[PDB]
Amino acid sequence: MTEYKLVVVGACGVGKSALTIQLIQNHFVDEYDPTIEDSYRKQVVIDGETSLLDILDTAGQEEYSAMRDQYMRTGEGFLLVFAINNTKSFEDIHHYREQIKRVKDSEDVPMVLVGNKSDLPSRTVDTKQAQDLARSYGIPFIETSAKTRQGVDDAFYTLVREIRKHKEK
Ligand SMILES: *CCC(=O)N1CCN(c2nc(OC[C@@H]3CCCN3C)nc3c2CCN(c2cccc4ccccc24)C3)C[C@@H]1CC#N
Ligand SMILES: Nc1nc2c(ncn2[C@@H]2O[C@H](COP(=O)(O)OP(=O)(O)O)[C@@H](O)[C@H]2O)c(=O)[nH]1
Ligand SMILES: [Mg+2]
Repeated sequence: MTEYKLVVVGACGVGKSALTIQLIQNHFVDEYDPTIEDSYRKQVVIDGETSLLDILDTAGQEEYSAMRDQYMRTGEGFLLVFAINNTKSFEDIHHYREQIKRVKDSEDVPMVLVGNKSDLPSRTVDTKQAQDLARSYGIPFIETSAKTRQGVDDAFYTLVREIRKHKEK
């Protein structure tokens, strides 16, 4: 069976855990201990291909032990998550991109930019700014709400298709 290692990164609070549990469990968690880092496997069919998605929901502390690099480097593709109501989390996207490039030691890693909390009225990051940045990184941009499940399947499945494109090259 085909397996894909997906890693979800982005500032504390953006909804990495909420997105992952929506994908895994089909519902929304209002609280998920912000320190709990774990990976969840889910069998899915995407464009007719059965696969195991192994999803690393990143949390814990900001630290850069060799052990940390070693597990993050197992990621085949990464969701770069910010929250549309949080300007700082959008600023942080550069950091997560660079860290991916560092540990994968490559400039061609499957990534999807994810603009989460789409359900909220308090928007501070324009869709245009997000599309401009994804455009400049050469990667897709998906708007999501972990609360309503908008764009959740799309974010993950698009990342899979990005990994596929990469494996074709
Ligand atoms: C709310 C808790 C949570 O979701 N966290 C805690 C922080 N942590 C993390 N933060 C971080 O940067 C924090 C901000 C952004 C720029 C300025 N700082 C203050 N950077 C990282 C992490 C987790 C460890 N990773 C990391 C380490 C080694 C290799 C990596 C490769 C690719 C991506 C990340 C790597 C850097 C984790 C989590 C936030 C998330 N994601
Ligand atoms: N309204 C709304 N709230 C969200 C969404 N995603 C996450 N949250 C809330 O934001 C908080 C942080 O989410 P969490 O998944 O813990 O963030 P993480 O730190 O990136 O794992 C929690 O109270 C969630 O319920 C979303 O799409 N919409
Ligand atoms: Mg979390």
